[PDB]
Amino acid sequence: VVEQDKLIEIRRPAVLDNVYIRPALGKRVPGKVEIHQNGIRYQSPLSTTQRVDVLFSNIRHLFFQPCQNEMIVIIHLHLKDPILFGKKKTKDVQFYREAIDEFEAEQEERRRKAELDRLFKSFAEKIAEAGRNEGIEVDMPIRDLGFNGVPNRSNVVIYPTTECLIQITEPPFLVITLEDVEWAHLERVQFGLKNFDLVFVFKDFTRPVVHINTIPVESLEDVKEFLDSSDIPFSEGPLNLNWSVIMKTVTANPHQFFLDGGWGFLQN
Ligand SMILES: [Ca+2]
Repeated sequence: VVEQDKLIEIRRPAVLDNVYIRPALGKRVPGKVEIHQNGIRYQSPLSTTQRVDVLFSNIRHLFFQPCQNEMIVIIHLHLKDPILFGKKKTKDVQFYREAIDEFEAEQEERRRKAELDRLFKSFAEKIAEAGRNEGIEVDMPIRDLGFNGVPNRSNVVIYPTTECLIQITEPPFLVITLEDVEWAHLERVQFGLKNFDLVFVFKDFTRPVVHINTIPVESLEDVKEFLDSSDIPFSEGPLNLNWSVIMKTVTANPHQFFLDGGWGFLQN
């Protein structure tokens, strides 16, 4: 673990109350995030041992995700370097809250959503403002550019952001920083396809590739437009390739790999 400076305490700190943390520490408990001098602190009055400090200097990305009718509002921190987290470690920490006469009932559901969205949005801007000489901006998922896919087991929506491609609605969290990407390869694209798979190769060849599987064919051209828009070069093929073999070969002699034309072998 990379060493982190002590949090410097701040008058009363800006606060977001009644908030849960993911990944979860003991039992899941409601908590409280406070903005301080050089970072933020999470803690709960119901688990009085717990404390999670994150410095502005260790925040690579800050995301605000309003209720996209998954009945959850999220503020997400993608960290530069992982930090100790109970007896484990994490590179992502997020704070969330879930939603908990028909005319007036819907009035109230609407009010509750707007309330949570306002509280979380406001706090997110306060974090960016307080950590602004570290250059922090609030980034947000782009709803109309989202597409379905399976990066783990369950079908989830993956959203492009200004700098990233994320899935933070449910664990395991995915935050791909686009500038880290070397190449993308589209698998099982063939006449009559129902869905296809997307593979990300990173500029660091020791980093494992990321599979986003089972993307509906309705989203095939949209993903390509996304890749082009992100200046990520790509290829496509009918087969699922063995990336263990490929990345093993590449990491052994990357200089010869690029003298041989690099990822062009994926392009016929
Ligand atoms: Ca409703």
